[PDB]
Amino acid sequence: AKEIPEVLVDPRSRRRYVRGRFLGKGGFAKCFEISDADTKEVFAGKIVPKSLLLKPHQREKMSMEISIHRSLAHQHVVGFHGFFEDNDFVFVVLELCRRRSLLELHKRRKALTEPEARYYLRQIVLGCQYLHRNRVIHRDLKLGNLFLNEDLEVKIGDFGLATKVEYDGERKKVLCGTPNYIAPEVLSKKGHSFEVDVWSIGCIMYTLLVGKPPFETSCLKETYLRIKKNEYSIPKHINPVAASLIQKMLQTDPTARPTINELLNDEFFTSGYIPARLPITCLTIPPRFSIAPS
Ligand SMILES: CC[C@@H]1c2c(C#N)ncn2-c2cnc(Nc3ccc(C(=O)NC4CCN(C)CC4)cc3OC)nc2N1C1CCCC1
Ligand SMILES: [Zn+2]
Repeated sequence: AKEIPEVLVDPRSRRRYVRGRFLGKGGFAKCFEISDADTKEVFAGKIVPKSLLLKPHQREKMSMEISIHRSLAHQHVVGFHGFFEDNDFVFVVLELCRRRSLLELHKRRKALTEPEARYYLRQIVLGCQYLHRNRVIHRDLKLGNLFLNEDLEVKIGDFGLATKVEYDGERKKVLCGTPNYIAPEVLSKKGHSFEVDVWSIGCIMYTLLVGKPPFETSCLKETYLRIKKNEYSIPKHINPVAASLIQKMLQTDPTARPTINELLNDEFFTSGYIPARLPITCLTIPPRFSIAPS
């Protein structure tokens, strides 16, 4: 069966992590709360058996994932703390985001209030500005990959579909993986780059405000059909300034979308209330954002 060790020891760094609470699957990975022996500091551990990494291509992807992620550090990106291996497993030590992800928020709250959406989107955007500035395209921005720490700060994670732009104007021809909010240029196999992430952020904005994803259907291929056609619609109860921004991000032509750097200067942000922080009640109850308590 090949057992996962109770203690994970990085022979090089000489750190030892005690394996704790199981967190769930993450593709080939089993994930656990792991804690450092000396410092007692608690991380999220991504354990993937080498028995599922028999093929060089599968190994290369993981190798690249780490390559990309180890080089990144930002307030709104999941902290990369390390990786190591024994002959049976690959262990990746990541920032523990104790509030899980926006997917879990979405499932509890469905559509958010506008200022919550503004709050989360700004952090999503700041993180992605950072990525793009460092030539990295995430290519699978979704709610499940947008983790939340104890202070409800967004942390972009899971760089398994990410890719590094190596030269100016490079159109990536391939994307091994199936992103959730997949851009039409990927689906048509026309070649793609950074605008893929702005697409996804468009879908995320929609989802956060509407309470459901823009192109959802019962068949994944019928959904891809709709993306190709740009066949979505924004409910009337959505404000036009928000709606306008969604429309700019969800255009079939990638060159018509705003760049990541344009986004925070949109009316949606600059003329609406953006909370400095959200209370933990926001996991469960919609916030009214009152001006003074009782
Ligand atoms: C490390 C991989 C990935 C992750 C990546 C990646 N890739 N980057 C950061 N992270 C994560 C950071 N933080 C977390 N935090 C927590 C996730 C889940 C729970 C939880 O309560 N799970 C119950 C679910 C119901 N079940 C019945 C019992 C267990 C608690 C958490 O924090 C206290 N998770 C990250 N993930 C997740 C992706 C899915 C599996 C781990
Ligand atoms: Zn492939």
